[PDB]
This record gives sequence, structure tokens and C-alpha cells, in this order.
Amino acid sequence: MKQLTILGSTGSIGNSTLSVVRANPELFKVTALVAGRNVREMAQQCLEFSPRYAAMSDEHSAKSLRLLLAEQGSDTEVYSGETAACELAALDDVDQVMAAIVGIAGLPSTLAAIRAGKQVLLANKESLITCGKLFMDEVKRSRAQLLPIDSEHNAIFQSLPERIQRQLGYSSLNENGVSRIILTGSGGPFRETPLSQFSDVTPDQACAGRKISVDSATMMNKGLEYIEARWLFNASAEQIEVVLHPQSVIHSMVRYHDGSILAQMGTPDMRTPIAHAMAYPMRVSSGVAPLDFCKVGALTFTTPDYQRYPCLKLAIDACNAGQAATTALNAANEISVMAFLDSKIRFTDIEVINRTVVEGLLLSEPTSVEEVLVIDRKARDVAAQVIAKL
Amino acid sequence: SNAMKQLTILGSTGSIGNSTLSVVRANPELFKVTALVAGRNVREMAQQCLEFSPRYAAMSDEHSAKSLRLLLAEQGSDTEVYSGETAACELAALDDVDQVMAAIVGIAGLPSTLAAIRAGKQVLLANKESLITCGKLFMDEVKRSRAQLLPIDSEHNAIFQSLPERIQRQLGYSSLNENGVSRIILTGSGGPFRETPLSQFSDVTPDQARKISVDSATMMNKGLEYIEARWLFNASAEQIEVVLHPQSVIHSMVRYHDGSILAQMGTPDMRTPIAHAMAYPMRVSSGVAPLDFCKVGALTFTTPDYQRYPCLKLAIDACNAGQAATTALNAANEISVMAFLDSKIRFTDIEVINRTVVEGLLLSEPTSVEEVLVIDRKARDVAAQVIAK
Ligand SMILES: [Mg+2]
Ligand SMILES: [Mg+2]
Ligand SMILES: [Mg+2]
Repeated sequence: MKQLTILGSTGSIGNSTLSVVRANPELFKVTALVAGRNVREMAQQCLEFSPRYAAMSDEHSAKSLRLLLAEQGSDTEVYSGETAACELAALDDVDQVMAAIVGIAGLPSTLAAIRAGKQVLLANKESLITCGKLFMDEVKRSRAQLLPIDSEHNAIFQSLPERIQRQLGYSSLNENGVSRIILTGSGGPFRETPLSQFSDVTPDQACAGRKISVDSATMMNKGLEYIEARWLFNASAEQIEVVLHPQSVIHSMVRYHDGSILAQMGTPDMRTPIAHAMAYPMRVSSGVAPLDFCKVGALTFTTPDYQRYPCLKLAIDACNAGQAATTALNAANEISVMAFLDSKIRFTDIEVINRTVVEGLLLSEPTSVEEVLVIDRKARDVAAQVIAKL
Repeated sequence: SNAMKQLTILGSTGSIGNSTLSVVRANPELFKVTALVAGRNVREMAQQCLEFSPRYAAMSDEHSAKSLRLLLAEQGSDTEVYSGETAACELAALDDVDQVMAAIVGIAGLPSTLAAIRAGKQVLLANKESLITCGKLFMDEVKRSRAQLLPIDSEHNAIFQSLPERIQRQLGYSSLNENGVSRIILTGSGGPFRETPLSQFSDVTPDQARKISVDSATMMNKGLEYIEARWLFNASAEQIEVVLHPQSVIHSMVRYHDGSILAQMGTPDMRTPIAHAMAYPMRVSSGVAPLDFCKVGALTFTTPDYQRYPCLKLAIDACNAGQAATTALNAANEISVMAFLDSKIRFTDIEVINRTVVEGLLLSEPTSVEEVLVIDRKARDVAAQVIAK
């Protein structure tokens, strides 16, 4: 019987997590929920799952929630603010914390769950993109157990030995028999587009949410998954490669010393890796029909060409350059993408802008959230500057 | 290493034995050969003894053993030489040996294999007949001494690697269901006649498909793997499926309760599963070229056509009928295949011969190697008669 705190409960990952709980009531108890300002949805979740605690992002939201709950005679205690969220992430009786507050704003609560020794289900990506060293050092310090919920990281996790799975990101891949992690992805809608057509890609062509569309066409999404993966799995540059797999049947793979490659497959569904993570080392049922091998297309593979995906190369370079570089790249990219979606720059200008920012860098390695914030803001400025000027 | 693993290799001069030595040769600080067992191949045994200096070697008879000792003497070896079944069984059970490569083929391989298991060893299983013929006996003995079994064959190895750790550690006597396992997926290529029109089957010559070739041409190989797989993994009929995968990049896979699948992939290099099994639970390098994903083509999947592959269905039937039936099936098939190879019967006869023998016998479930052997002879003989018609 697991006690849960869910950080970022009203969003998509929040609801999927709650969905698993709803299907497995004897396995999972919700102790605490933390959300932003969506009072209507948070009330509905508190009324269904009876948490002991709830926290909103601000006092005004908390007060409206307190009213809604009190009308139903609920027992739930309501708080607000970042400190409250951190406290709920560290409660004694809690076994499992879903860290799904998005953006850099998600760092402090994530880090509080990690600092409390909890099983942490990692749904926040900036933690590792921007201050991986601080996060993974805190992991080793507290022995916290990380479990990735995004499909690729979750497939690498399942393709690894228990020994590494239970010592996530602070055990040696090599000593434990791992030769290299194989991070896979589809290559986006432009995997076969003639290179000459890239300069003409429009927002509507990349877009048929919107920013994630663009990140998956540039492979920035894969680049970010790459950097988080070097931190999550304690891998060097030589211990990871990226392979294209158009059909998205394999989710990712792991090569071992003797030649063996273990791979995880399954029909694409958000809930599956969440449910794997939450139930681990048990398994519980899915909604979706099991993958049928007579109905998958043939499975194919390639190597990503840097001419076609220069952002990928850029994210690797940024990775090897350090955390200030990846913080900056991440921030720069957000600006680039909106600028593209706002028809201000060409599709092909994204890498250029991003590279300019990354290579213009000369700041120290960040060692806290505060220093990450500084770099993030500087990088948005320079990126915006670099945009305006062409 | 101060935790070197000591090895007994049974059937040291076969191809599995030599590949096992290759992994030793690549990791000389991790593995030490303590004993080698072979049959009649005196020259080969000697080259291996002179390379790895085992404490002991056995041959299958005294003529073999005496001449081996002569060459070992000429070259100044400290290897003590023995012969006979008893010797092999003792070599399989030395106190200081951690693991036994059980690679003696045929029913001849059962005594030594059983001796390793009973000594609670890490047993690297490379003898089909052990589980096809007396599964119940071998598995009861595994549970009873807690021996750790490690499938060496491609597909069984792939399945082992794709299963939860808790299953791996209690291999053969743990619950698939309780560990989130839903289904074992046994894959195979379909062999050379996967796409031959059925009406040409009757005309297939021994060439177009060596017992080995034929076995995978009929997919008797896979049905055999299927029976062994039921014992090895403690799977019911409903917990195992067969899938055709022509390119054989995926070596086999496991479905879990959440619908997710784990597969092991690699290249055809037999050192992969051997090094896996030998290093277990650690891993080692052994010179294997990492699968290159630019060079694999499209991977494709399909269900086996029992019309094209009747043997498979027969193997499943035999399995459901019990150990006498599967023992009979194994034996019938040897006689059957040789009869196809010797230009005495249609390719297309092999199954009917096999099913006829399997279906014509009044047997009792064997409960010892000896009774296994009795069903084997009986069944070989019946097969001989069926052929005369
Ligand atoms: Mg992803
Ligand atoms: Mg020793
Ligand atoms: Mg095989």
C-alpha cells in the first residue's frame, strides 16, 4: 500500500497518475495534492481521492478551494506557496512523490522530494537539463529512488539491470555490465524531406501542442531527452547513442558488454510508463489493447544525420560543454521556437539562433535554482536580441 | 580476480564447448577451467588441456583416456585423466566448481547434466533432451537443490534476459503470473521454406534444407524449444506464443501485464548467450561485434502457419499429452529426419511418421533417466516400422 504526493496534479501527467490510482485503490492512497490555480479541477480531485493535504500556487486559489471543500464537509487541509509544496513533497508517511510541476518552477519541490529519500517519479525535465549535477548529487546523498515516467527514459530504465534500476544515476553503468544506452525516436515529420525544403518549412507544416511539435521536428526534444539521460543514468558521451526508429514500436534499448541488447516495446500510451513507475517492481493492467505484431508495420532504423538534425548535435555539444550551456540552450530554444511560430524567423534559423546563444556563453556552472534562473533569463534576452537583428 | 569462477565443461570438444573456451580465453582473469569432459576426440581434448590446464579431464572410454594421457605426458601437463559416465558426473559436482557448461548432446547427456543440478551448481544448459524428455524430474531437482539454470540456446537465453530478476533467480519454480509476466514470446525464422508454395513441399530434397537444417525447415526445432520453454520457465500453454520473425534480429521476448514487451536482440554470435550465462549476474566482453542498426533491414513479424509447419502443432500436442509423448516425439523425429536425409521418405512424410508414432503408443509417464531411455528405444523402433510402410 503506497502513500502518494502528486505535484502538478491538474495537468496531463497529474490526471494520468490519478487515473492509475483510480484503477488500483488497494495499491495507492493519495496523501497530498499540489496544483497551480485550477480551483475547479483541484476540488474535484480532492473530493474523489480524499487527500489529507492540498496546496495551490497562491493564497487566493487556496481560499476558494478551502471554500469548495468545506461546503462538502471534506477533511482535506489546504495550503499555498512554494514552501508548502516542498513540505508536502517531504512528508514522513509518504512513500512516493510524482514530481510533475513543469518548468524551472518545478525544481524546488522536486528537489525537496529528492532530499527526503522518497521514491521520486520524475516528470519535470528542467531539473536535469539545468542542474543535473545538483540533483544527482542530492540523489546519491539521500539514496532517493528516481523513476523516469517519460516513455524513452522509462524504456531505458526497464532495459536495465535491477542493480542499476535500484541505484538510479549513482551506480556505474560500466561496472554493472552496461556498454551503451540507445535512445530512440521517430525523427519527426521531416525525416524524409529533401534538405533543400527545410528553409521553407512553415509553422502550419510543422504543426499538423504547438511548441512540442516544433521540438520534435528539430529533434530538440531528443536533444533534451539526451541531456537528461546522461544525468539520469550516469552516462558519459560514449555510453549513449541516438538511433532513429520511425514506427515508435521500440521505445529505447540498452547494449550490454557481451553483445546483448535489451529493448522495451509497447503500444504508445502515456499511462503505461507512469503505471510502470508507480507500481514498480509490480505491474498493473493497461487500458490499451496489447501490441499486436501482425499489425505493426515493418520496423526500421537509422542513424540521425546532423545536417538534417543540427539541434541534436548542438544539444550533445552543449551537454559536453556543461550545465550553463544546456540551461542556455533550453531557454534559447524556447524563444527560437515561438519566434518561428510567430513567423519571425525561418525553420532553419532555430539551430542558428540556438548555437549563437550556446557559443556566446561565458557564465559559471550553476549550482542552485537561483543561478539557473539567472542564466535562463540572460539566454532569453540574448536569444530575443539575436532574433530582432536579422 | 580473487573471485574467479571455476568451470567444468561437459562436451568440451563440440562447438558450444569451444565457444565457451573462447569466452574464457577473452577473460582469463575471470574464469578458470577446472575440468573438461569430452568423448573420443583425443587430439582436440589435448589442445584444450594444453591451453587451459584444467585439474581434470575425462574421455568417454579408457582407450581414449589412455592415449590422451600419453600426449598430455609428452608435453608436461599436470592434468589428471579419467573416463566413463561416473567420472563426468563427479567432474560436474566438484565442490570448488561454480558452474557447469552442460553441453553433452543426446540422452547420453542426461546423467552429467542431472549430476550438476543436484550439486546445486550454476548450470549452463546446452542439452535439449534434458527438458524435452524428463522435464518434471529435472525441474523437481532444480527446485530441490536450488540450482541456478542458465539457458544457453539463442531463444531461451533471450527469454531469460527479458524476464524479471526474481524469476531468473528461481528459474523453473517461480510464478510468472505473480511477477507481472503475462506471456513468453518464442520467435523463430520460419526457415528456408517460409515462402515456398505448399504444393512443392512433397518434392523438397535433403539439399534445399544437417539434422539441424531439417529441424528448422520443419520447425521441429521450435516445437522442441517450445516444450523446453514450458519447463524452463514454468509456463502453461496459455503463457507461451510462437511468432515468426524472419530476420532473427530479435531473439525472443516477454509480454508483461501492462502490455509492455521486453526483447533481447543481437547478432548470431553464440558467444553472446554463452558470455551472458557465464558472467551471470555480471556481464563480460567477448569480442562480439555489436549489432549495427544501419545494417539490419526491416524487421517483420508473423504467426506460424501449422499447415506449412505441422510439426509445431504436433510438438504442442505432445507437450499437452505429457512427457512420454514428448519423449516419443523427440525419438521419432530423429529416425524420421535421418530417413528423409537418406532419400527414403518425402520431406512431407516427417510429420506423419512423427504423429503416428506419438499417437500409437501406450506409455507410462517416465520418472527416471532409465525409463526415459526405454520410451526412447521403443519409439525409435516403432518409427522404423512405420517407415517400412
Ligand atoms: Mg519522450
Ligand atoms: Mg574457486
Ligand atoms: Mg534455437
